Amino acid sequence: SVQIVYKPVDLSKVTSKCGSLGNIHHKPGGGQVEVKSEKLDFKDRVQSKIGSLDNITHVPGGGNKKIETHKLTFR
Amino acid sequence: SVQIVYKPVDLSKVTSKCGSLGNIHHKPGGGQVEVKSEKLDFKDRVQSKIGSLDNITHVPGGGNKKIETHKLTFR
Amino acid sequence: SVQIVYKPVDLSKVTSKCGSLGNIHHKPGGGQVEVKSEKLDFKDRVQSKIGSLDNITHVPGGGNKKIETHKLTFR
Amino acid sequence: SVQIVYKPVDLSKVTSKCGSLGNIHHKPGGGQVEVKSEKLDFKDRVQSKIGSLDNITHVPGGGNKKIETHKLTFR
Amino acid sequence: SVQIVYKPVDLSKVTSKCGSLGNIHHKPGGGQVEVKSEKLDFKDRVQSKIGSLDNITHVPGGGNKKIETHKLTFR
Amino acid sequence: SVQIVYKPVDLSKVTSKCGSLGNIHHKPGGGQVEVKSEKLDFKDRVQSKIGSLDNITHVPGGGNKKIETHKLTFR
Repeated sequence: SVQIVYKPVDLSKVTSKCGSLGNIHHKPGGGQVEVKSEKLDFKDRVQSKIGSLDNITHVPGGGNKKIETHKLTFR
Repeated sequence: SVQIVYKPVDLSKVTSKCGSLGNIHHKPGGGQVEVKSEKLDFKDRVQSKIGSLDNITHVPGGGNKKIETHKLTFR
Repeated sequence: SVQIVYKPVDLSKVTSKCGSLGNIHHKPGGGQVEVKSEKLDFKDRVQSKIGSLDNITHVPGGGNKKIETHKLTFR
Repeated sequence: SVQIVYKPVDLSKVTSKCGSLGNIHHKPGGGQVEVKSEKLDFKDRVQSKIGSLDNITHVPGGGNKKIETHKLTFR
Repeated sequence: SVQIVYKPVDLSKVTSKCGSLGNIHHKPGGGQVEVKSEKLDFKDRVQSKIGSLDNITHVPGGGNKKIETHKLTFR
Repeated sequence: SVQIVYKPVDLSKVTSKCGSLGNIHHKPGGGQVEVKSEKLDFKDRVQSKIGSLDNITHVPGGGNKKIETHKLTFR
């Protein structure tokens, strides 16, 4: 005679913390920005950004994958 | 005689915390921005941005996946 | 006669912590920025950024993978 | 002339979470209880209890008081 | 002329968490209890209990008092 | 002229966490108990308990007080 007791217990935790988290009393200060542009000639496509402060979180990465598998073969 | 007691317990926890979280006292300062553009010539497509402050939390990455698979067999 | 008891207990705590976490009392200061441009001549595709301060957290790296596999057999 | 703008904002949050809350997986097991009493004598008040399991969650204490006083005086 | 602006803002928490909260996978196991009582004599008040498991979460504390006062006097 | 601005901001977080919080895998065991009371004799008040396991979480003390007081005066 045979018994199989198959009782995996999984309490595991898979946590991603990403970006600007738990930060306190930040005062990021952009200075003055002055742009003079005169008589400039562009023969082709232009991409431009101007500004005193960029404050940015970009988070492509959080990305948890859990793969879990439980085979029991009695043949 | 045969007994199989297939009783996994899953209490596991997959969690993603992405971007800006729990940030307690921020005062981002946009500076003054001045742009003077004169007699500029563009032959082709222009893309532009102007501003004192950008305050951006872009998150492509929340990203959780969980694959789980139970497979008893008795043949 | 045969008994198999298969009681794995998983309490694992796979954690990622990326970017600006738990920072206190920053005052990042951008200086004044002055750009003079006159009579420039661009023959091909242009990309430009001007600004006093960049305060950026870019995080592609959260990235948790857990692969877990149980495989009992009785042939 | 005199102007008084008395506009206090209350958004504050008193809260009590007393007792047995959010407890996920529990299986309290009472055991076998056997009592044999013979030839006993009790000349005064008896109070008694017998049982395998008590799961009591008595909460006398969880109350709030939130006294608030406002007074504007112009004598 | 006189201006008084009186705009206190309260967003504060006053939280009590008391007793038995957020617990996981508990299995308290009372054992066998056997009582033999023979020929016992009690001349005064008896208060008695028998049992394998007391899973009791008594909370007679955990209350809150918030007292708040706002006096503006213009005498 | 006289201008008084009175803007106290409260973001505070008075918090109590008392008793058995966030425990993850307890299996408290009670042993077998066997009591052989024979021929005993009690002339005065008896208070008694028998049992394998107490899992008691008494919280008589976890309370909060926040006392808060604003006074503005113009004599």
